Amino acid sequence: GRALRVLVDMDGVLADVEGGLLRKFRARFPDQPFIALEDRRGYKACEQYGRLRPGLSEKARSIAESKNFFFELEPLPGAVEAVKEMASLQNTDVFICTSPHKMFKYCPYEKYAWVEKYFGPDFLEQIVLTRDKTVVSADLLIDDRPDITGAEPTPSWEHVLFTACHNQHLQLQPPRRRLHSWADDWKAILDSKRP
Amino acid sequence: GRALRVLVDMDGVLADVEGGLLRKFRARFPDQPFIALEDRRGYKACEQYGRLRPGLSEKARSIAESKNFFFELEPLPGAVEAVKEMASLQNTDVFICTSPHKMFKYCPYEKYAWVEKYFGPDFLEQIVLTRDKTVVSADLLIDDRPDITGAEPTPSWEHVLFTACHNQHLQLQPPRRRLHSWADDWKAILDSKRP
Repeated sequence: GRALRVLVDMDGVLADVEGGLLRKFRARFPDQPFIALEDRRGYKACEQYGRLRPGLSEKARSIAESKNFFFELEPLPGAVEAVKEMASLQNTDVFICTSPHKMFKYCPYEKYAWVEKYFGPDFLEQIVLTRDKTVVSADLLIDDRPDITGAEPTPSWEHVLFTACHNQHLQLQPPRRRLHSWADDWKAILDSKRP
Repeated sequence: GRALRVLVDMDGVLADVEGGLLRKFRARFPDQPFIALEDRRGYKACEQYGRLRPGLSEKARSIAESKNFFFELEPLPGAVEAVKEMASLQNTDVFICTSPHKMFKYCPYEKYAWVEKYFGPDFLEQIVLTRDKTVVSADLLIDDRPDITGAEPTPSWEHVLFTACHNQHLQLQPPRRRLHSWADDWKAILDSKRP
């Protein structure tokens, strides 16, 4: 039968982008103010730094643009184990669908290398790099961004919001769904989209 | 109204991969035999080099894996001008949909940089990097590979074959279509998929 196709974005779902940004920002700019994760709001971290103090958006971006930022990101709790199990389920195809952002120098390569490091070479085959997820056909999309953007007004996938510091204060209105973490019942969400 | 969505793969359609491989192979390995473009058959160039002489698949691959291989590729005749015009047509969205191959170090980055060089920064937004084009939804796909591969058995796009040295000897059976070059009537092909 037809496989359930699930898209999972790496950022803030598999790899701890927010923790990495905060940790490296503080080490490189120890005499500047920063944004504790609990105070993060909205997916655009650099823009919030810019509101904190003029110039900090640029410094935060320079952190994310630095060599090894993406590669040295820590996996989120239970992320690698859940996605490995998910991909091993019958009638389930998992693709990692994630953005190069506007940082083409190191980000694409390190994202490939990160996935290979934690998931193996085989899994590299399942990666789709795109700014626009709406042109990718699938049954489900799990990512940390509450807003959909891209060329297709109504995507084929149901969008499921993975909890992150910047989105956790949003109280989603049904039937919009939230996955609180990888300890949460993700199998139930997948099963709901099966025949 | 709904925009016509056209996927165009860079390799052998916008950027002259075959000419670049041959030119750099010959300069780096001047005392080895090579495959003239007229003798190329099948999209897998390294495999054909391997059949020519044991070890040459590895050398050909080392050419494509080298820094600046992708970035220094020459645009194919009329390619940049056609795609710029195509993207400027009303009710037409163009995405560049292309593979990282298994060469993650320089290939993704240089493909982004190549597109920016010839098409501008804006156009980077329209790039989709994937091994599997069948999970990308669209009306048309133009690439140089005669065979479809990927998870979706029947893709949403019509596949149009762009002529390249390795595929030109294939006589396509209707209704399969071929675009002979960018001087050919590509507008007619697009128009045929419009309402």
